[PDB]
Amino acid sequence: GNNYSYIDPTQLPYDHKWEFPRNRLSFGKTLGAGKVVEATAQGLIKSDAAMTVAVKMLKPSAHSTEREALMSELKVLSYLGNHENIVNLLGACTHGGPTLVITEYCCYGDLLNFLRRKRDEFVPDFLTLEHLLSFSYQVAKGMAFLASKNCIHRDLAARNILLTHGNITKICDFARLPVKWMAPESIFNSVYTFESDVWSYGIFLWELFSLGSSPYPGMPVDSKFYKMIKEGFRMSSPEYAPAEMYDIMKTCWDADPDKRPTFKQIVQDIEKQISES
Ligand SMILES: Cn1cc(-c2ccc(CNc3cc(-c4cnc5cc(OCCCN6CCCC6)ccn45)ncn3)cc2)cn1
Ligand SMILES: [Cl-]
Repeated sequence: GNNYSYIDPTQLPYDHKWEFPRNRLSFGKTLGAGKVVEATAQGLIKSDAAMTVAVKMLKPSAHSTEREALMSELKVLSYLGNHENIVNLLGACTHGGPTLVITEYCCYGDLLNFLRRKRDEFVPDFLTLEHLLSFSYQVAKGMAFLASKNCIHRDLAARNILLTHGNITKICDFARLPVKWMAPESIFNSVYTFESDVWSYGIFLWELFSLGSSPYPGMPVDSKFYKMIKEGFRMSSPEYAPAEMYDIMKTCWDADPDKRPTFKQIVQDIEKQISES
């Protein structure tokens, strides 16, 4: 009770093993916007070698609470540790300021823009169906890893999944809310859990197997949208979605969060699909 408590990663001190000289960073083009830029890190991993990285930083007009928020994200990434399917922390510039968060660089960018570019050149260097099951499998693995560290993402979507060399997908994270990806309990009661992440993973699967279509097409976010979602309206199967994968989406979209599968259940379900190829 009083003697045993969860260890809040945002309350732990910043570990200076991540500290990197900011004069060894040369910023390039902006990757996204709290902007993220491409940069060359001189001597980051090897002393005599430059390395392309991504650097997250706040807008110059960010105030006191925004500055501490970026530090908390840094501490969470440090507490999570390295994993194959997340955009891994590589270093930070914290002395003096402004805080710079150095992470892995993924040359292909976000998965949503990637799928829309490969939309034509798709057949079940060509995007295929084996890639789509691999992508769905790797994202569930990363989310299972997050769930194992008592961390929920709260903005899982194709736009927050990056692609790098070797077709490795990595989970990342770039008030206004992503309504069409949110579980009903998040929209109506503002609660976020492991299960609401699973709901968003189901929406991600629909983006993936439709080659990047916007979810709920032709439906604006309005009174009719909320009414239909609450009454049980769900999207139908995407054009390129296997039957066993659509069965997963339906379970992720269960109105009862306790009936939704866990990411640990999802990974081994997709494992049996890949195995029986
Ligand atoms: C599990 N979990 C992870 C976090 C997490 C991790 C990391 C962070 C900060 N780091 C980043 C990094 C990048 C990034 C890396 N590589 C690219 C490459 C890009 O595109 C270039 C390709 C050009 N286009 C392609 C063709 C046309 C032009 C774009 C962005 N990125 N994006 C955002 N934040 C924050 C949170 C939180 N929970
Ligand atoms: Cl907890």
